[PDB]
Parts: sequence; structure tokens; C-alpha cells
Amino acid sequence: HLSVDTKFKTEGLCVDIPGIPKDMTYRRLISMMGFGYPNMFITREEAIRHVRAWIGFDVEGPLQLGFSTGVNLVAVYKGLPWNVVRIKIVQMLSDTLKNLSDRVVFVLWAHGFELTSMKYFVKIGPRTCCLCDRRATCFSTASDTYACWHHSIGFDYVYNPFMIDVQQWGFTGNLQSNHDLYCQVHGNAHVASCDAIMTRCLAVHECFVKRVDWTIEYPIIGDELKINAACRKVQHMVVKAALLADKFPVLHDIGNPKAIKCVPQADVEWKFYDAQPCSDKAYKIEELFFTDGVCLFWNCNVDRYPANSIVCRFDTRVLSNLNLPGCDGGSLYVNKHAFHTPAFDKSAFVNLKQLPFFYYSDSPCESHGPLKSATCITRCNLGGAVCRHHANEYRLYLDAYNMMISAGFSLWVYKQFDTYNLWNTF
Ligand SMILES: C#Cc1nc(CNC(=O)c2cc[nH]n2)cs1
Ligand SMILES: [Zn+2]
Ligand SMILES: [Zn+2]
Ligand SMILES: [Zn+2]
Repeated sequence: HLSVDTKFKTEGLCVDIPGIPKDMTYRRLISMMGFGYPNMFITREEAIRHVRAWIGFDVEGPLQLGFSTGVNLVAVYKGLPWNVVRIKIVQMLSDTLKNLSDRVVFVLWAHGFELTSMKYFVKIGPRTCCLCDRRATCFSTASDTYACWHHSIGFDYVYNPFMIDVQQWGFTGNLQSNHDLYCQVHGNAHVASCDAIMTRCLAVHECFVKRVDWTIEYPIIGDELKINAACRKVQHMVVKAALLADKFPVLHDIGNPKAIKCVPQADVEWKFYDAQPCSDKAYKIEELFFTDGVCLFWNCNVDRYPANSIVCRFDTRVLSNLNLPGCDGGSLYVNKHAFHTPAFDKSAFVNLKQLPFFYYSDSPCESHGPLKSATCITRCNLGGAVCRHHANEYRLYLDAYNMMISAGFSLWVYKQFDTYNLWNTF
């Protein structure tokens, strides 16, 4: 954890707090703010481990409280006393975070009012939820009880929040000049939430775009495992069928250097090319480069795919608990590991078409241990009646396919791809 005796640089606070000592520790800062929880403030490394909990927060002077959720509240939304503002803050954080994290991390660009305003809606102390086993994130003065984000309805204080001041990381210039170096999507409309949004965006850029640590693991919070297994199932299905239908002599597999053949029994000449996940801008196809056979780009984000490609590309616009808002239109996809992904661009696919759903199988029609569909490509459907085994497998594959799509992945293929060509493999 971050030692409370660590020095805190106070130059960013001195316009809101004139006269503040240059020599300052976290210990003295927390005291001046009026306050298993050794420090309210955390290290960059702890913050990165808890990116799902990040909420940018800015206060502008009555005071306008702005959050990276887009919300502005005025404490005296129009101005209201702190005793009702705090209730809204609890509800807002609880609904934003209950399916993401066991805590909140306020990401600051600290100039003073934000820190001195915390005592009006934060309480600290040593706890678990009164109604479950999750750690407590809220407190209620009405009942003198504690709750997690799931059981906090009607609570009035944030309990043991964490926080980090981006201005401690060693920047020159103000927030907007640093944020705008990397991102054109978030403006500065001069409301507190705009600053809150830029602050979080800059932190995401510093910690996941220019710096990358794929060794950090993140807890399971949703359908991660089913999604990942579906992606492997779809990858095998689509590539196997492409090879059967068009009989490419060579396949160029471009992407993760730890990739394995997804169709190990295919006859094709399989050649690998190493490219790590690009976290900043999509790769330029000119630099990466292939006109023989087919190219496979499985989550290898390029600016324009060649016409002879099979592509899986994550759609950064998808709304889900796994996909967090990112930098310059990118998104931070957190599924076991954290992957910042450049903004989705439909123009990357101009040479391709959307891959249609289909299910293909050459396995024997046998049930161990009634489906009608034009897209069940099997011997039994060719012959007029889908067998029970392929019926079961088709419905499982459909489920997997829909899971992958709903998670944000999109699939694209060379324009000549035609499932009609699979029927003659039977
Ligand atoms: C009541 C009331 C108040 N409204 C504001 C407006 N906020 C800003 O102009 C701003 C500047 C930078 N970021 N936001 C401050 S106090
Ligand atoms: Zn609970
Ligand atoms: Zn931004
Ligand atoms: Zn069958």
C-alpha cells in the first residue's frame, strides 16, 4: 500500500488553498481534509489493479461536483444541500459500480475543492455488508449500518473510498493540454463532469495505452469464461469452413505471437506473423505487410484489411460490464486481462463483408448418452432431416455465436465466401 508518510506535491492545490505547505505528506493531507484501510490514497499499481472502480471526480467553485459518469450536482442538477447531494452520490456510484467492482477509486486532477468536499459525503473507518459478505462501500446514518454497492438503497455516505491524484505523476501544464495530446473525443464544455471525464481518460491513457501490463489478472465479474470459450468455438468453425469452401493453399495468421493453429487438421500451409495487441492506433497494413491464400486477423486491429481476409474485430461501442470507456474513442476491454482497443472504424472493412451466421459439421450423425434451419450445414440436413446430435450441436453453437456477438465482437470475411460451397464437402 501507499505509505501515509509519502510526500504529496501541493503546487496544484495552492490556488484553491493559498498558503498550503510545500512539504506535505498524505498523513497531513488526510488530516487537513478533515478525516485494513491504511490510506485513502493508493499507488498507481493498486489503481491499475482496480481500474473497474475508477470514477473521475472534479469539483468547481456553491460547488459543482462532476463525475466521469457525466453527472453534475450543485451543492449549496440545480443546487441542493449536502444532506441530499450525498444520497444522490451513493445511489449514482452504487448503480454504476455494483456489477463492476468491490470499491470506488476517485481519479482526480486535484486542485483543492474536490479534496475538501469529501468530508461532506465520505466516512472512513476500519467492514462487511450488513446483508451479504461483500466488503462495505456505503454507510447509513439513519440505521447505523453498512452496505456493499448491491444493498445500499437509501444510504447516505460513501464508506472507505479510495482515490488517486493524477497530478502526482509528473505532468507539465494543465489537465486539458495533457488530455488533448492524446484524445479528441472529450471536449471541455466548462462543466465539472467534463474535467472528471478528461481526468479518467488521461489516467487510462497513461496506464493502459502508453504503458501495458498483460500480466495483471482481473476477477471474474460476468460471462468472461463463456465468452472466451465461444470465441474459440467460432474461430475454429469459421476458419475450418473458409478453408473447406475455398481451398486456400496458404493461410497467413497475423496477430498474437502465442497463437496456435485454430484448425489443426487442415491441410493448408499455416504461417504465423507476430503482432501484439495494438493499444493506441490501429496497425497500418503497409507496415505489417500475403496476396496468396487467405489472411486471418483474429483481434489484430488494422486500419484497412486486405480483400483476402477473415477478421474478428472488437466493437468498442458495445455496452457491457466488461467494456469500460477508453481513450480517443477506444475502449478498455477487461476480460481476465485489460486490453485497450482503438476505436471501431467501419472503414477498416471496406474490402470485406459481414460474415453470415452458419453452422457446419462433418461429424457423424450419431447421438450418444426438431430442428429446421437453412444454416445447419450437415449431411443430415442435406438429406432432408437434421439428426438429433447435429440439432443439439447447432443450438449450442448458435448460443455461443450470439454470446460472442453480444459481447462486442464482429466478424468479417472476403466477399467470395459462400456457404453454398460447403454442401459439396458431403
Ligand atoms: C452553482 C454553481 C457552479 N457552476 C460552475 C460551472 N463549472 C465550470 O465552469 C467549470 C470550469 C472547469 N470545469 N467546470 C462552478 S460552480
Ligand atoms: Zn451486500
Ligand atoms: Zn479523452
Ligand atoms: Zn446429423
